[PDB]
Amino acid sequence: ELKRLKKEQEKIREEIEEVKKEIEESKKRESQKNFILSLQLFISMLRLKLLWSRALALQLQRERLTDTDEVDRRREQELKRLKKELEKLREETEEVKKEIEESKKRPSLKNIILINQLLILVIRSEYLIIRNLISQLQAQKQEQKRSKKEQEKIREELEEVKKEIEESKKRPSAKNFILMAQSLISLIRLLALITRALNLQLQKRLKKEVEKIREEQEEVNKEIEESKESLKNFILLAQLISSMVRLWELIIRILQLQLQKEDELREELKRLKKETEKIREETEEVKKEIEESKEIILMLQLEIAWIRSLLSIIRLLKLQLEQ
Amino acid sequence: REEELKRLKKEQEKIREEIEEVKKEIEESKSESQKNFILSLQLFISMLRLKLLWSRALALQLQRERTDEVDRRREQELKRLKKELEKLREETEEVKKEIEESKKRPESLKNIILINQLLILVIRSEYLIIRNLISQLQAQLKQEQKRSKKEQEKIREELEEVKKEIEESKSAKNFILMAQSLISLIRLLALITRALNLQLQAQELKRLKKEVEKIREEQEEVNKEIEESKKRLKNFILLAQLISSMVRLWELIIRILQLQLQEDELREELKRLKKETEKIREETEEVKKEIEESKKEIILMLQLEIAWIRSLLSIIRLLKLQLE
Repeated sequence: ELKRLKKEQEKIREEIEEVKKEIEESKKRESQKNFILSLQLFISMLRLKLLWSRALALQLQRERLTDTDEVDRRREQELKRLKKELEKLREETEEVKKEIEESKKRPSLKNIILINQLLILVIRSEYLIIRNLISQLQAQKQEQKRSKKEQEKIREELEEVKKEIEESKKRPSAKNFILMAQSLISLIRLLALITRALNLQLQKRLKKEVEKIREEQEEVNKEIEESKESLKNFILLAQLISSMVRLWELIIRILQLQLQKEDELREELKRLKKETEKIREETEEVKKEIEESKEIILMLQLEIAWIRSLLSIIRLLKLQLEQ
Repeated sequence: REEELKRLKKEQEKIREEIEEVKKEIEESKSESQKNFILSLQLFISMLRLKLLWSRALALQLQRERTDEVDRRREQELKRLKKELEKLREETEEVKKEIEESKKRPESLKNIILINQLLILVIRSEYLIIRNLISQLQAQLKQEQKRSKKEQEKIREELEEVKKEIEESKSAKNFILMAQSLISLIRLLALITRALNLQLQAQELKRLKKEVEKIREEQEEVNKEIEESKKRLKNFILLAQLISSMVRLWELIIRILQLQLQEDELREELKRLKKETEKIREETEEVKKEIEESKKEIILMLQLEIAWIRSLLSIIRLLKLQLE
C-alpha cells in the first residue's frame, strides 16, 4: 500500500521546486520582499511535511515486519537520506531567517514580519520533532540534551514575539493576522508539548495543557468561521493552520495509547479513527474552498500541495491505527 | 571551421574501431554469467556507437548554422546516420531477447540482468532523441513526433515494470546506486523528447523545469552516496560515475533546449551552461584518470569505459561550440 503514497512525495515535490524556482527569478526583480519571504517558509514547511511523511512510513514498516533487521537495513540508509533533507531546510531556513532580521531595521506591513517569525518559530520546532524521531530509529543519550536547551530557545523567542502582538491586538481587517498569529502561537505552544512527548518516548500533565490549547484554538476557529476579497484568501491560510493544530493534537493523542500498550485502548482507537477522518474531511472541504479562488498566484499553489501533503500523512496515519 | 570539426570528426573514427574490435572480440568470446556479462559489453558497445552518432549528428547541426555544399552535405550524412541508427536498434532487440531467455533461468546475476534491462530502455529512449534531431535536420513529419511520443510511453511502462522488480528485491548497495542512476537518466531522456516535441509545436515547458529539478536533487542523493562508497569492485564504482555524468550531461542538454526555446536574462542562463559545460569536461577526465590508473571482461570493460570518456568529451566540445 505505502508505495502508493511514495509517489505523491515526488508529485508534491514538483510544484515545490518550480514555485521555489519562480521565487528567485522575481527575487531578482519592502512588501514584495516579505511576500516572497513568506512563501519560502511555506516551502520549507512543505518539505518538512514530506520528511515527516517519510518518517511515518518508516515506523509503519518498522512494525509490519521486525523479525530480523532487513527492514532495519532499508531503514538506516533512508534514515541518513531524510536526516540530510532536514539540514537542507536548516540552511534554507537560515537564508529567510536573516532576511527577516535586516527587514526589521527598516522604516499592515509591520505585522507581516511577526507572522514570519512565528512561521520560523514553527519550523524550528517541527524540526526537533523530526530530529528526535529520526534518531529514535538508530537505537533499534546523544540526542536528548539538544532539544532541552533548544526548547528554551524557541520559548524565549515565542515569549518576546507574543508580547509584541497583544501590544497591537489591543490597538485599532488585518485583525485576521491576529487569528493566524494566534493560531500559530497555539501551534507552537501545542508543538512544544509534543517534544515533551517525543523525549518521553526516550527518557500526563500535557493532556491538560493540551485541553488548554484545544478550547483556545476552538475560539479562533469559531471566529474563523464567523469571518468567512483580498484578505479572504488569507482566512483560508488561517484555516490551513487550524487543521495543522487539530492534526497535531491528534498526533499526541496517539502518543499516549501506545504507552498504555488491553481493550479500552480500542475505544480511544475508534475515537482517533473518527477524528482522523474529521480533519481529513475538513481538510478536503478546504481543498474545494482553495480551488475556487480563480503573488497571490503562487500562494494558492503551495496550499494545494500543503493539502495533498497533509492528506498523504492522514492517509498514512489511519494505517498507524491498524497497528 | 572544418579544421575544428575535422579533428573532432576524426576522433569519432579513432573510437569506432576500438568499439568494433571489442565487438569482433565479443562474439569471438561468445556459463550463463559469462554470456550475460558479454551482453552488457554489447549494450555498452551500442551505447558508445550511439554517442558517436549523437556527436556526428551534432557537428552537422553546427556547420548548418556555419555555401551550397552545407546543404548537399546534408542528405549525405543524414542517410549515413539513419542507416547506423537502425542497425543499432536491430542488435538491441536480439540482446533484449537473449536476456528475456536468461531471466527464465534462475543467480546473483539477476542484479546484472536487471541493469541490462535498464540499459536497453536507456538505449531505447536515446534512439527517439537522435531521430528527433536528424529528422529535424532533414525537415530543413507530424507522425515522426508521434512515434517518438508513442515509443516513449512504451519505454515508460517498461521502466516502471523493471522498476518494480528492483524494489521487489531490495556491494548490492552499489547495484542500486547504479540502477537508480539509470532510472533517473531514463526519466531524463523522456523529458528531452517531450521537450523536443514541444519545439515543433511552437508554455508547457514549466512542467519540464519541475521534473528536471526533481531529477537534479535525487541524482545528487545517489551522487553523494557514491562518494562515500569509495572511502570504505572499484570498477563497478567508476562505471557508476560514468552514469552520473551522463545525467549531468543530459541535464545540460535539456538546459540547452529550454534556452534554445525563447537579452541579459538570455546571457544570464546562457553563460551558466558554458560554465556548466566547463565543469562536466573536467569531471569526465577525472573518471578518465582512475580508469587509466587502475591497471577477462575487465580490460574489455576498461577500454570501453575509456572510449566512452573520450567520446563524451567530444560531445562536450561541440556543445560548448554550439553555445555560441
